[PDB]
Amino acid sequence: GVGISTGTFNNQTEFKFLENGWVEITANSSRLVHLNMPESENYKRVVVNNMDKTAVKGNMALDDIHVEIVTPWSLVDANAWGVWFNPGDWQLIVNTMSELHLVSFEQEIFNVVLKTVSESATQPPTKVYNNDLTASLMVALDSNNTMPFTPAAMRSETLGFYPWKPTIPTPWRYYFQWDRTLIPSHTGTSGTPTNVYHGTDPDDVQFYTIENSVPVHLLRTGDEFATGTFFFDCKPCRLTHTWQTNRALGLPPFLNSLPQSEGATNFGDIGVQQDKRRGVTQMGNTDYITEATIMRPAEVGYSAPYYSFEASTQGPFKTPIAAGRGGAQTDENQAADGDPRYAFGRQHGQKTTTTGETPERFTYIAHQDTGRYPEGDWIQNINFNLPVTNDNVLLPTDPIGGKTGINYTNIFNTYGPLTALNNVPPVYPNGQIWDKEFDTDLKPRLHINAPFVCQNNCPGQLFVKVAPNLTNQYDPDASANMSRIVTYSDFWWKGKLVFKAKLRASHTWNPIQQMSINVDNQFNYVPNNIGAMKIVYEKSQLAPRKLY
Amino acid sequence: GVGISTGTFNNQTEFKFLENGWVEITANSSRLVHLNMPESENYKRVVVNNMDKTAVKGNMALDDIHVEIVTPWSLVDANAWGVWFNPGDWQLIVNTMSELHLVSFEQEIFNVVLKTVSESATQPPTKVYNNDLTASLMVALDSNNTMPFTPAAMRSETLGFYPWKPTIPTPWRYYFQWDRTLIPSHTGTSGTPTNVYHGTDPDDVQFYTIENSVPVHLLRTGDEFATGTFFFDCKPCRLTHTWQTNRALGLPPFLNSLPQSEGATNFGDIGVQQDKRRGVTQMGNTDYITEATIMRPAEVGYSAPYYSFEASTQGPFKTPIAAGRGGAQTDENQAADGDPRYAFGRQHGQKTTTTGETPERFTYIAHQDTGRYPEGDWIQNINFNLPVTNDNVLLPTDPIGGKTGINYTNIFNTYGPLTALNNVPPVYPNGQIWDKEFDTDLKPRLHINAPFVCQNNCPGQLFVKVAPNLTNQYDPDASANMSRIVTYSDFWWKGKLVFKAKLRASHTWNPIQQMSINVDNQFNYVPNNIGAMKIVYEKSQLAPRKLY
Amino acid sequence: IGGKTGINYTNIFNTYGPLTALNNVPPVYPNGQIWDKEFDTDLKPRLHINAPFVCQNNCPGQLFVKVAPNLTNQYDPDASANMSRIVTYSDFWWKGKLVF
Amino acid sequence: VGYSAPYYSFEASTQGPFKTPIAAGRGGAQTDENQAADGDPRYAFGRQHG
Amino acid sequence: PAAMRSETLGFYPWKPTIPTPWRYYFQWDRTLIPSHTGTSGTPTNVYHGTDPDDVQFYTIENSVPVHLLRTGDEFATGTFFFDCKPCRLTHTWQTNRALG
Amino acid sequence: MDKTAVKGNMALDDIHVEIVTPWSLVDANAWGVWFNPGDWQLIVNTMSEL
Amino acid sequence: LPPFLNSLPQSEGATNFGDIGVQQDKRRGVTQMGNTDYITEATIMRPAE
Ligand SMILES: [Ca+2]
Ligand SMILES: [Ca+2]
Ligand SMILES: [Ca+2]
Ligand SMILES: [Ca+2]
Ligand SMILES: [Ca+2]
Repeated sequence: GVGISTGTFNNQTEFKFLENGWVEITANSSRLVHLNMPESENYKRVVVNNMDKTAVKGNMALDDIHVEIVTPWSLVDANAWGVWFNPGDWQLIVNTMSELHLVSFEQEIFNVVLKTVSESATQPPTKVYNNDLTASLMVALDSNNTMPFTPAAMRSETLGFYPWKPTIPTPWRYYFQWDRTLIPSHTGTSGTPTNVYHGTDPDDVQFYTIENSVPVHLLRTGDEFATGTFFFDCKPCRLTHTWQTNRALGLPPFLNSLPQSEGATNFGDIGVQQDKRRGVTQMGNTDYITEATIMRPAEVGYSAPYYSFEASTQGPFKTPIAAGRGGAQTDENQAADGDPRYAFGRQHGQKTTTTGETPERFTYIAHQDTGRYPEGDWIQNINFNLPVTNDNVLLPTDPIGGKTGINYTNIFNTYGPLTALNNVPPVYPNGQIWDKEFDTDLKPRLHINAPFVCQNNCPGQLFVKVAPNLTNQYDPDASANMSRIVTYSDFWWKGKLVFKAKLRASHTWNPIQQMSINVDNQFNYVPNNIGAMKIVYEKSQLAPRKLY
Repeated sequence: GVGISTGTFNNQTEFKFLENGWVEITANSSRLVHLNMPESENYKRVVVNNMDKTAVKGNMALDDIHVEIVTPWSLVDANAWGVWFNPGDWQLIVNTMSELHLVSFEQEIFNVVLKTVSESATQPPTKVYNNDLTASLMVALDSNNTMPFTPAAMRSETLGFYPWKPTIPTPWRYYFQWDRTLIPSHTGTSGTPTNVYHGTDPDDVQFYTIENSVPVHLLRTGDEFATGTFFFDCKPCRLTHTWQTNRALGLPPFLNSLPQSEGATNFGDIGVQQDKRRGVTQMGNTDYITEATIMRPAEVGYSAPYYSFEASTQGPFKTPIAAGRGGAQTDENQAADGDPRYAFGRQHGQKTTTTGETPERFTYIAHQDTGRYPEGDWIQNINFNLPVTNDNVLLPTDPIGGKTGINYTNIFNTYGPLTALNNVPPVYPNGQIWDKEFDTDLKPRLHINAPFVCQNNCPGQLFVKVAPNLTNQYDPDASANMSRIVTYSDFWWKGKLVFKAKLRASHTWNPIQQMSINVDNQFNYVPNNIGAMKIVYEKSQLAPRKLY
Repeated sequence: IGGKTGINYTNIFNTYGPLTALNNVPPVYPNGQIWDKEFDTDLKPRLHINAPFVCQNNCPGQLFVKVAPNLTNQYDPDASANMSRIVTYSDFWWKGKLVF
Repeated sequence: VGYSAPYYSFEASTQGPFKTPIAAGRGGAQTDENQAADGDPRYAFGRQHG
Repeated sequence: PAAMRSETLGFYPWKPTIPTPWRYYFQWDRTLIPSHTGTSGTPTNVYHGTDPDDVQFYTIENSVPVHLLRTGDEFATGTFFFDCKPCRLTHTWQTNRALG
Repeated sequence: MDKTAVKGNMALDDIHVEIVTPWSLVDANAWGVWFNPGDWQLIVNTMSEL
Repeated sequence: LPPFLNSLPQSEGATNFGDIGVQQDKRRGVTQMGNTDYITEATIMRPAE
């Protein structure tokens, strides 16, 4: 079966308009994947330890020590928006749809090829490449998710984003249990804190092998491998944002006095003394009904401690947060808090011809308003008694623990039974699409890395590896290290991801926000005179939705 | 039937998604119409003559003399985009659809009311208003289009554009035949040109009466009038523009030399001597194949004489043109040529609280590129022979007729059997929707005022009038002028216009142009502190389409 | 005209009108094109100057060909370089059938 | 039968000048070749096409 | 269409041929004011760039399904049936002067 | 522009922009690809329309 | 997915560690600290907590 193709290249997105404003989006994606034989045909338990860094007082957050099992397999990950949609498809979906549903997923591997490299080491000297017609490509599909879930989008290692650029898979590796202790300190700390890696707890040791837990297929040139169709189990993802705050929920106060002339300084007037008003409040001990005092249904968003690192049995880790935000976009300098930052390279959006090893990055700033402005928070004594007196207020300016740069807001947490919150928004093109749910008895209410989380069923990971091409001399009983003919493989990948979307409706008199090409961004969507390209990030929930 | 309503108020737009990316758009529009009794219950033949103006040499274009028949009826016109869609509906249609089809139209008149005004002329003195329960509102629907077609959008006189603002109909009047002669002149002209109104040609006289040619209904409070549904006869209207010029049609030249470094001055190079190239040309006498010389299929757009006034039996009139345009938008100062200019008032888009009698206006600048840049035109002798010599070129700089401000381009016309052209684009909210076809044997290939032209069938005009409320003293045999109780009427109007649209597809890698609200235009879509409003114009064909 | 010694009114002249009778373009052997695609404008040309046949609605689709990338053992998607690939070329036979 | 159009007329739009197209050319007693010009197509080709 | 630049398949059944590199036009604004030999100063000759509202970047991968053919493979287009008027192979010689 | 910079050379304008793709086109839309001189003579001499 | 080690040990040994081999502020991945370029094992983004 050498001279016969086993598949088709398809990278088209189809919209199929059903009934009742629901369309079916079929995203096809094909790619040529390049794969070299493993640097080692063995599994390894490698420890990483950068104590030299953290040894410097004040650097706890630069902790990198961990342990991982390095396997001789590669992972073919296509779980990122950029792998399926191009800028033009995203604009259509994001501008005209109101919500998204993830439906199916299926892959395929065809037109496999295995070449060999011979050192034509003559003068120059040289190199020769030849087909190894009887060689094999090993393929394993972990349908039962026996293996550790390792989504590549987290480290910018998924398949590439351009239909016409060959891509590659990533070396697979997973974490191995270890104990580590790191006591925090600051520049003025004395003596040496405590920074040790304790080793492994035998009761938490799990060494996984693909050979032992997954059936492997050997594909020769004439072979093809096709995953069946996987049908997802999820909630819909919204493509519209909310802008309401507790301050904009409900019936506003009745203005007994309205302006009578156009004018920036012509305001309306409630026209009633603040302690002589009517309405409901939750401050049982005052007569002041204010817009900051009046009672609202519940609470949109919450407060959490910031740049808080917690520690458990294997080192410090940052305390997660859902969303960030602020008022008049002090943007960028605005950033920080809980706005995701993505760093990527030449294959996932960075300008293709860019030299150097510095990645490209961006901080995604969502349209939703469900965050907090710490500088505006404050706490005061129940007696109320305005104007508040210094000993009766704790402002986000007063120090804590004596530290000049720490407030109570840094320690603060206002999550409770009244917290209303939104799931995470899609991030094009670098964001991950779906995630696997934690196998704990009590699960997170949402995942900070993907808008879709398969509870029960999640697609299995696909592993690939070039089978060993040994030379006439091979001795299993020797330390050496098997020597094998330099072999590599190229195969085509093809996936199909199906969504179900709901067409949007116009509910207000005014137009709304839409994604569009303009004089300014115009050149982020076309190649240059050298064929250089780049894929700029874009927002998903542009279009307000009322919350209450 | 006095205390019982005869209709419902509905001003909602519905999109009903059928099969195969085709949606059905139902636009409902309701309004409260106010109507006074006619200033005269008689038809009048009035002549307008402003010779004082045109008597001033050089003012021919300010000619206003005409003759019209002034009728005692009013017209209820709803043929303008603003009567059916609000900014939010337009953005949805314009951003997500690719073409429009006009399907039905139907109207209705309900909840009629007729009041009377009594001069409570006591001290202040005063006024009293009372219901005249037995009074009638006369309604006539000209289904067979017997009457002259007089679309109100041409003079900004259609129903209003805000669902919550009472509107009014316009006094109906039509043109009457007359002969007029006006000889052109300029500031330095001597003697007096010739500016006379000759009167009427008896063989062209047509005096129309609604009473004699249309059946009239008399509606009392308890009555309602409902037009059946009219189904249009038309072609589809496109919501995408073309950008290609003759210069961008076909296979571009093969570049034998491509850039090798990113850089504004790094150009490609055909790399072949101009008179040593291959391809086809229509200049049978040269060997130069240039991008301006190479042969193209036909010709996109044409040239016509500009600010050309022609004259026939009733005075001068401007020579019409389809579209205008230019390169790097020298915009506005760009304008002129054939870009429509709309002047309107408080009821159709002008800021509602604006004082004074000066209207609001705009020049619609289309996205399509099918116009000409006269400054770049030139004509040269067949011998060719470059560089062209002065006596062998006529530049749009060389004078004509000796006039320092006139070129050949002003006289120029290049319309022919190879002219490719586009129909006119929709103009929101002031543009007219449909038009009636000329009853000539050879019709225009398009109308410059509306994207839809019903050839065979066009909806009939609806006329309204308050029936005469006479006093105890009425004498038909006397010159006087009938005296009648001051009566007026208020009734609700309700229309339903149905379209059929085709959802758009994304055909390119790059995103495209979309209408959107931004920091700059944000306040054109919301009322102010006094309730002032305005309706800003918007473009319809934003989204390129390839022509060839 | 315009004072120019080498320009007439005929150079500016246009007599196209409602009475113009005209013929379509003639076939040119062997260099002439056979058919052409119609312009997607609302008002089309009465004829095309480059081909005697113009498919209004339906026109054959274009056929594109390309030699798929034959990479060497060294390929790095994340690098500026420019992929290096084994020098490959192709020869295939084409066969068409046009019926009149 | 036939019509008159401006000759060696170049018009301009948003992307540069282009020659005004014409349907057919011609003349009486074939002053042929020197006759040419007007609207008679000229074809330039190579070794593979003639 | 390649015939416009003399780039179609060859004309001899017994001579190997080749296809032409595909390329298409992209939108751009350019201004060139005409002049003649005696013109003074410098006319105006500038390339303004691209209008974002007319930008269309086409990729075959994204809009057309691609087939991969190995030696043992073949590709066959179905039959396309044209939509056109007939083409005449006879000329007219009459002028207004020879009508009637 | 070096060319058109020379007053009187407007018609030698070549400036344009094009997207260069990595694909090739197989075009057979020309009379010579289908008929040889002998076939053309037969069609042209004995037929009246095509 | 743990970080990709650009440098692996070559001898058995308690002090023979692997090495990410990339400057901390020149790495790729996702973080929730919108205002820094440091992608660390204590900084990198995890699904939840
Ligand atoms: Ca233990
Ligand atoms: Ca906001
Ligand atoms: Ca007469
Ligand atoms: Ca343009
Ligand atoms: Ca523009």
